[PDB]
Amino acid sequence: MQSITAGQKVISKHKNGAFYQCEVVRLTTETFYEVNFDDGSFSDNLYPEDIVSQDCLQFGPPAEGEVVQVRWTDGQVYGAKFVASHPIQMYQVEFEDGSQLVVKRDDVYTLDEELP
Repeated sequence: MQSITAGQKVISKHKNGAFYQCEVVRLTTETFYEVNFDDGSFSDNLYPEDIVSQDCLQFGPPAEGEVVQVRWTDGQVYGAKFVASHPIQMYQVEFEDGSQLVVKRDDVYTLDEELP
């Protein structure tokens, strides 16, 4: 719904798992890449740096369908095919203790709204 802007106090979950008031420090776009691995499983939220067959931070995404190699969550490298680049607007928030998270719009609540 309603837009959240930088400098707004909002309520979001801290890394400890509870909601606290925090402040939006900045709005950022995070670019996620989506790939089909060679076993046919699909990932929708690789980061550009996880493509280890090409330097996508420098040269941008692979071509759609291009064969790539990916460094995965288990630290190993696997073969894949590039599907798409998916930029998402996100919100960098900071809590009173100084910790920060980058979170999605649905994870941020305004002061007036009920929390689950």
